[PDB]
Amino acid sequence: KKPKLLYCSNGGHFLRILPDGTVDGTRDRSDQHIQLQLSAESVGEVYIKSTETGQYLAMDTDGLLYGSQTPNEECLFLERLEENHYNTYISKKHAEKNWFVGLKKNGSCKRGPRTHYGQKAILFLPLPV
Ligand SMILES: CO[C@@H]1O[C@@H](C(=O)O)[C@@H](O[C@H]2O[C@H](CO)[C@@H](O)[C@H](OS(=O)(=O)O)[C@H]2NS(=O)(=O)O)[C@H](O)[C@H]1OS(=O)(=O)O
Repeated sequence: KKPKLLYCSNGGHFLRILPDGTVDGTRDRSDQHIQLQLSAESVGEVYIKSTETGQYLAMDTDGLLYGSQTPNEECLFLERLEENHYNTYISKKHAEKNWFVGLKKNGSCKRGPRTHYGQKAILFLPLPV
């Protein structure tokens, strides 16, 4: 199945998990760190995996995204279809806090606390390769 790219509406960045372990966006679609494999725990719960490094997308306990080496609870995201047909990805562990995966206009991480419903920052188009 897949992989996909996640294209953010905000500045038109593909979500990227760098070998650093840092997360950001790049506009370069032939970047090798933007190819992402999504898998499902339960219905509407995904892990998001870099296929180049095998890292998982994760959000830490204060709202910053990082690449994780293992699929732990900080790696579960709620994928929710929005209008239409972008998805948003809410941190499952901090779901009560409305912490989304987000990129800023310049393609760097938005911090979970700085996110909220209705921002372009949180909208991602999954493009199956
Ligand atoms: C269309 O949507 C957005 O609005 C733009 C804007 O507000 O001029 C732009 O916002 C970025 O800059 C503004 C001020 O210049 C910041 O207030 C905003 O950050 S904040 O979200 O922390 O409050 C910032 N958004 S960011 O790039 O996501 O950090 C931006 O293109 C759009 O922001 S949105 O919230 O995703 O809708």
